Amino acid sequence: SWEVGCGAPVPLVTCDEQSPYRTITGDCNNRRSPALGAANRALARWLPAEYEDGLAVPFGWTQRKTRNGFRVPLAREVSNKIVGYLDEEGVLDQNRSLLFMQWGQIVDHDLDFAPETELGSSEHSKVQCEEYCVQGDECFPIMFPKNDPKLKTQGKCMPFFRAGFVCPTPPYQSLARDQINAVTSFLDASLVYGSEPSLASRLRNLSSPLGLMAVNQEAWDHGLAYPPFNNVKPSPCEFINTTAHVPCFQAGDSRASEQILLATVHTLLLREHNRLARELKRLNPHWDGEMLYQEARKILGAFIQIITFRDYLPIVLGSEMQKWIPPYQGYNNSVDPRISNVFTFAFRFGHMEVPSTVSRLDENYQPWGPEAELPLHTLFFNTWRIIKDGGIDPLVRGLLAKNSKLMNQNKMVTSELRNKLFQPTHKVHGFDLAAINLQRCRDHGMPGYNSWRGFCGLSQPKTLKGLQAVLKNKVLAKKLLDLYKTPDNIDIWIGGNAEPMVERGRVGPLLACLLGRQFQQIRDGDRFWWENPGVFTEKQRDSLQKVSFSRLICDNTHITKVPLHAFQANNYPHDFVDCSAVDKLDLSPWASREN
Ligand code: HEM
Ligand SMILES: *[C@@H]1O[C@H](CO)[C@@H](O[C@@H]2O[C@H](CO)[C@@H](O[C@@H]3O[C@H](CO)[C@@H](O)[C@H](O)[C@@H]3O)[C@H](O)[C@H]2NC(C)=O)[C@H](O)[C@H]1NC(C)=O
Ligand SMILES: *[C@@H]1O[C@H](CO)[C@@H](O[C@@H]2O[C@H](CO)[C@@H](O[C@H]3O[C@H](CO)[C@@H](O)[C@H](O)[C@@H]3O)[C@H](O)[C@H]2NC(C)=O)[C@H](O)[C@H]1NC(C)=O
Ligand SMILES: *[C@@H]1O[C@H](CO)[C@@H](O[C@@H]2O[C@H](CO)[C@@H](O[C@H]3O[C@H](CO)[C@@H](O)[C@H](O)[C@@H]3O)[C@H](O)[C@H]2NC(C)=O)[C@H](O)[C@H]1NC(C)=O
Ligand SMILES: *[C@@H]1O[C@H](CO)[C@@H](O[C@@H]2O[C@H](CO)[C@@H](O)[C@H](O)[C@H]2NC(C)=O)[C@H](O)[C@H]1NC(C)=O
Ligand SMILES: [Ca+2]
Repeated sequence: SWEVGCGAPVPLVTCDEQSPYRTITGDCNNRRSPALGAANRALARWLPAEYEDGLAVPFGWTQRKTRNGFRVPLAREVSNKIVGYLDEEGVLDQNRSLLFMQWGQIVDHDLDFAPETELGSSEHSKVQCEEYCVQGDECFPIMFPKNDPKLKTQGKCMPFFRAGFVCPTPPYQSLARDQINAVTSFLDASLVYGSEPSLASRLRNLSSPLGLMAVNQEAWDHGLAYPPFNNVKPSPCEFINTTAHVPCFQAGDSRASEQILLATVHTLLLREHNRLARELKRLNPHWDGEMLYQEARKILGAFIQIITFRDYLPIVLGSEMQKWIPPYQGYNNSVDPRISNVFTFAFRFGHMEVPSTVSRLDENYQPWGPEAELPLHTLFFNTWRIIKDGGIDPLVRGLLAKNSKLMNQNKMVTSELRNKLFQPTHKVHGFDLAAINLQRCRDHGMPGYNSWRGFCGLSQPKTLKGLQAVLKNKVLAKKLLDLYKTPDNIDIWIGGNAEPMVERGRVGPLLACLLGRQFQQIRDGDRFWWENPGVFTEKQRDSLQKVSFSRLICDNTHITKVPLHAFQANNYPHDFVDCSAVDKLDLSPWASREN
């Protein structure tokens, strides 16, 4: 191979070798090999990178060059022809709450993040992309095909920059380009506590010995907290409503303010940390703040794991769950916990569950106001609707009462995500998330749909007749191939999401596999998975078995009517009950006595 020890990590980090707490950066989880699963490292590769120069140039970069004898189809075209649909009627999920879509993006944000490239503190190359669509170094533009309404309106392309890579950041030239995972790989509530030591500190209230997370000093939501503002200008959140002046929130994960519902659950989490930290200083008055913070951060992680694996995953993989995530058997130090590259494209299945509108219900779960239901696009980096229009209570009820959008072969990604996405750097509400995933698949060097089919031991459709067989849909299989010319070339994201859904789950054969084994590895290769003997005392686990997101809401809001099973479609009021019916997380077990 090229080099066993490359990498520009958060230098200098030695293992406390017996401390009952995870490191903020993920180091020292695995004793034998320390950086396994730590942040700011190359995503893991399950199959060899497929680049045009076999080395780092994306398929679709030069245009005399082909992929298996054919030209790859323009990202935006695959979008226009396959992804979009017009009639939003009937795409809702009869059995999944918006929360279902919402949790997915939290976990995800906890497990991976491949940043973009800058190396420009005061650039014009940033501009050559934006204004000229000049494909060159770190700029890999998304051109618009013939007859795209976006030409008459936006220009010739949608600016797009390549993800960040390893050994350096500047040009570079050796072993197949690998992308960076800026966040730790373990399900450990990092979107909340940060991945860099530097940032993890700034988020804490080190002004008092209480292990509390720093909160907003400028605004309150009925006496309850909000995250603090990211007082860095220029801010996206500000730009969307000049008059309002309300900046983005600041959490352990930078994508925290991308959309209104996501900030909401970020708040509920920040809120739960401090509540835990307080319940613990009432119980263990002698604890210093560091033990508070840590102890709390430990419960929280346990929280995100139990919810994710007990309640979320089973309705995602369905009949395919046990085939991939068999019951726990203990820590396996020989398992690579690292998040793979393809995983970051397989978990995107979620983009197809985002409905076109966000609602705010009042206390009777009735429409809240004259502008209760809003277009999803007016909510990207919209923080001012939280702070200045109800707080998070109205939105938390939308999550529990409203449904998620169901993945459909003829209605894939809502046009609010595929025609009007707002990207923090740019100004217009005209990006296409469908095209973006597709250029990114290519940016990361993903091998085609068939290699993955194979990788997972599934039939490798080579023909129209075969593809048809796999998708149970003659028309999609035909549009697919008229564009790709061969099933070997279909991009993992679109090919993956096009399959029908396995039984009782929400994703098909190939994604069940991909998602299936990643989660199996991060659970089996985490020295701190809550069930692994040693991490939590027997008694402590017995209360942790009782957490529920519904409780998370009850203890951290003023919603008082909640469903018992928040991930499935519940109606109001038949399915809602009083918070008192919801079991609480008893922390007595954390009580520590001196003598
Ligand atoms: C309205 C809701 C959502 C919006 C507006 C949104 C937006 C975005 C955007 C703009 C990107 C950057 C893509 C790129 O540059 O390559 C992204 C990436 C991603 N999204 Fe979505 N997303 C949403 C929901 C979800 C959901 C529900 C899931 C999963 C269940 C999900 C999973 C992912 C993953 C895994 C990435 C790449 C993360 C990384 O490796 O950096 N997203 N999203
Ligand atoms: C930018 O953000 C500001 C929020 O700071 C938005 O201003 C708000 O606009 C509405 C009018 O459409 C004001 O509400 C009105 O008064 C009461 C509600 O308080 C209601 O009974 C009326 O029917 C009407 O809704 C609201 O008070 C006002 N906020 C202030 C003080 O400026 C503005 O609409 C946003 N504009 C953009 C650029 O999207
Ligand atoms: C809407 O989604 C609900 C969430 O999955 C689902 O509830 C599920 O109900 C079935 C009832 O059979 C449970 O499945 C298990 O049922 C028994 C256990 O008593 C077993 O013998 C079966 O083999 C099976 O494993 C699920 O546990 C339960 N889901 C959860 C996690 O609460 C509803 O059935 C769905 N409603 C519709 C409209 O189909
Ligand atoms: C860091 O932690 C500090 C202590 O936990 C916290 O100080 C306390 O902040 C709360 C809310 O800002 C204040 O509580 C209430 O004070 C009066 C009560 O008479 C109310 O009228 C106010 O509206 C407010 O809600 C406390 O006064 C304050 N306590 C102390 C010790 O001064 C800081 O706010 C925290 N800072 C950060 C960045 O999180
Ligand atoms: C830990 O998990 C690993 C990987 O899944 C298991 O290793 C297997 O070990 C057998 C020999 O005992 C080898 O033939 C394979 O290379 C491994 N299987 C695979 C597919 O990786 C191991 O069984 C687990 N360790 C323990 C003690 O539970
Ligand atoms: Ca993590």
